Amino acid sequence: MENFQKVEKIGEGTYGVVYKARNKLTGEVVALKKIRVPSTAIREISLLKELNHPNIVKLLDVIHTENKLYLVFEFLHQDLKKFMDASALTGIPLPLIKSYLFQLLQGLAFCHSHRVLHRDLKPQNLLINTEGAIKLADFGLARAFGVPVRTYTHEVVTLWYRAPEILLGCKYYSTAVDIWSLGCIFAEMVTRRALFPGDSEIDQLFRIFRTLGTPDEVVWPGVTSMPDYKPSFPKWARQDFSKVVPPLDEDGRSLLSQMLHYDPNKRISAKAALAHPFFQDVTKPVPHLRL
Ligand SMILES: NS(=O)(=O)c1ccc(Nc2cc(N[C@H]3CC[C@H](N)CC3)nc3ncnn23)cc1
Repeated sequence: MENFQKVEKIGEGTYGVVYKARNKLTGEVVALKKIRVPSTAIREISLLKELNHPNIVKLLDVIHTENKLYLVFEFLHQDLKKFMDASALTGIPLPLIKSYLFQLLQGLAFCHSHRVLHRDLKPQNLLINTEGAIKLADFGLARAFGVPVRTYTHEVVTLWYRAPEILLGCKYYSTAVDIWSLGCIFAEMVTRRALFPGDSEIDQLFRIFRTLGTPDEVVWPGVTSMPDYKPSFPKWARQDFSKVVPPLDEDGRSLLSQMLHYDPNKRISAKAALAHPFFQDVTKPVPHLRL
């Protein structure tokens, strides 16, 4: 900690406070995160140091001293949430939406290939620079520490991007949870409105159910026997997708639809999404960032 000088509080996370800081010795500018420790967390966080990729915010160092826990990450200047807000009036241009999606699928394809999931993708852990890069933050941390309802500051954690298998009490998460979340974020970038903004687990389930039809054994084998499934769930009809994310084009709707399949095994993998025709004309535009 004392090897660093706190420049400014650049937010709070689930796991503790996040500071912009500078390495007193090297002068490197970093993101310093103090975590709220057990040996598994240590070995898990250390595995994460190796898991390096241009679309994953780099874990520079893991400091376990004074029996306390700090994570030094590569520093980025903006998240996608703030960028989206800055962009409200005309929205992010589709090329830039496409490039962002393409890059994140690249990061997911990487980590998923090492069996590492995020479990908690949301616009606030997607970080952008002025090179036109976007990066996943806090990758792997959820399996390292443990996902809570309220943050240390009692901030309610968002359910907006949570995959239906989790909401339904599935104990065992596959990589498909991240595709689902990414799909939600994809839709949000296009419409300028969150896809499923639930404010409770049942409200979240039921917003998904309303848009996508109440899942049954036809589309989702084994759904009825899931821990929090209840026959008493209301039965909604799937809506049109042309109604869900206009004015996104055929390719995009085609892609989004596969990222939002109910059955996690039928959900498109990151790997396969990269090969989807939507990405045929992909480019890497530079955003206008006001820092
Ligand atoms: N609000 S903002 O757009 O000006 C902004 C967003 C992010 C950061 N930088 C940042 C912020 C951040 N904090 C987030 C991390 C995810 C967590 N769920 C919420 C805090 N972690 C980071 N890792 C590397 N950079 N970085 C700085 C400004």
